Amino acid sequence: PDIATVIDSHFEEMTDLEQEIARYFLQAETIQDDLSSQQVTQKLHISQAALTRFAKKCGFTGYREFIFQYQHEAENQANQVSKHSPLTKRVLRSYSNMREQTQDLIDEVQLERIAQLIEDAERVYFFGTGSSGLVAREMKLRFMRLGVVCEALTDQDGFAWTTSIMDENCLVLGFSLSGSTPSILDSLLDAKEMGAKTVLFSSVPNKDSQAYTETVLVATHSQPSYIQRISAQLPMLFFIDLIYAYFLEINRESKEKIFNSYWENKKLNG
Amino acid sequence: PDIATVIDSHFEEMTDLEQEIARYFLQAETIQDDLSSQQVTQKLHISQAALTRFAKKCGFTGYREFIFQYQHEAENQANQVSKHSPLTKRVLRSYSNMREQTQDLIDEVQLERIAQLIEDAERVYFFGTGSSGLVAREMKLRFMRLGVVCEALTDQDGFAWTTSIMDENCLVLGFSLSGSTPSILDSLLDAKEMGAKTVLFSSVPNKDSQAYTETVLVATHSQPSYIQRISAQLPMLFFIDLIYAYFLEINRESKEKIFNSYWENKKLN
DNA sequence: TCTGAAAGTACTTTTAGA
DNA sequence: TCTAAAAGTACTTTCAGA
Ligand SMILES: [Mg+2]
Ligand SMILES: [Mg+2]
Repeated sequence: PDIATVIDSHFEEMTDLEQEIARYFLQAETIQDDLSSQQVTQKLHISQAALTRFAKKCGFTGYREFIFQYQHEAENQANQVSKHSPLTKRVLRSYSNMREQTQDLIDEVQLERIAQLIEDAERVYFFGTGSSGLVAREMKLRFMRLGVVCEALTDQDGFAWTTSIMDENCLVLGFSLSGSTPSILDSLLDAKEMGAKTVLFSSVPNKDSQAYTETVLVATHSQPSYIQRISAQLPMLFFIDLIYAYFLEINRESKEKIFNSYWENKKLNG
Repeated sequence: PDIATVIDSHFEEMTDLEQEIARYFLQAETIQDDLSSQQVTQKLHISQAALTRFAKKCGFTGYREFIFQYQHEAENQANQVSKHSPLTKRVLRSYSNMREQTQDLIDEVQLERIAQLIEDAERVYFFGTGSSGLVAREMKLRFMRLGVVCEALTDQDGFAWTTSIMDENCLVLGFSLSGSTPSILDSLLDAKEMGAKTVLFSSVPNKDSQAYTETVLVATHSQPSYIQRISAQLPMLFFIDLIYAYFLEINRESKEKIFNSYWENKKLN
């Protein structure tokens, strides 16, 4: 929490003097002042105990700890190259809000189970379109390095052909940020009718979306207008890296040897 | 710099007594002890002045600021939901850690100029390989919907062909997370010899090879071991979204008309 | 209850010795 | 130079008074 908001939240519970002491600290210039208790007491014409009491009601041990957070945020605000604009802050907000929204939707028992489904499957398949298609290509690169036999598909023709060759040892991961993409939903259903296990990634909850073996609910974008939203890959990439971390710990010793052999052949071929 | 390196960077010039104090605070478990001066004084058999002298040696006013800097970082370290597993915790930090670093690496006036560079450019190209290739394709999708004439390329055979058809009104953006990819660096130079403006995205700083119009510094992965690092697209994804935001407000109404036209005609009519 | 004033204290400064 | 101990202080705690 920004200290400007921390004083704001701890406002209506403060005494009249401290409510005025806050008003000085909410001022923008205040950071450039001498902020020692001796100076602040003379400038605001108060006692040093008043500063301690004001900091205590803000949730601090005393004025020394309060002024440290106040100065620490400013030094962290001044450690940047440029001072950021509302546009710069809005884009960073969408990343952090998605991180916190994803964090609220984390289903640990589901994620390991899906990671287990990848391990047990002989062949793993990735269906996506647009940005979701690029997400599918990312997981294909990441997991093939660990020894998973996998392929990625990105068009309707690719989905239909791959489904026709699936069996009970196949697994398909479907990506649909909107949750209503026609090619993703049908082909995943077509995969199920061939015995393949199916997992769907979406940001919308759907009652009939219980058809697939697993259904991972991902975060929704912070911006309301579509044109202003951040990268559409991010809602799934959070869960991509989670399932990857869980999947890596299953037979970690053997999987690392597969990774290092993959990395050796690539790096040494200069 | 975290509290770990400031003690690491501030070590060799410390006296023998304080160097023991350094390792005491550098050990992971010491966070849980009573970090008051007296308790630490009793544990280490030192003087309370020694703690103040040690803390000033780290660049602080005294022991009070050191502990608060020490304990606040742990408060920053464990303000997440304390229910998840260590696996879930590590991934969520690496996502945040990249965002913490990215915000500090932002050069707003540089990103604005790049956003202007794409608008003024008649043709824009995105070069990348592997994960960097996927980022290039992602950026191609976002800007094409706004009316930018662009193509994305992911192999060196594509890079060489494109460089032949480029001129002074072309602009190419190369993505190389390592900063030492031969195809990205060489083809970027071939673009400049054709008169086009060049922008390079890299996590390693390089003003030595300031041959490109702009060089954008992206965040580095929090995990030290390669196998455990999160998606490699994240350092690029932060800056492409920022550049997209600045570009969007340039002739916003006309950009929005094209964007709605894109979804109208390229979505089952 | 609430404020400043006085007494108290976790550290901070000064000091003397090795 | 370096340290602990002594001396000092920037707040912190205690507490009369309105
Ligand atoms: Mg003495
Ligand atoms: Mg004085």
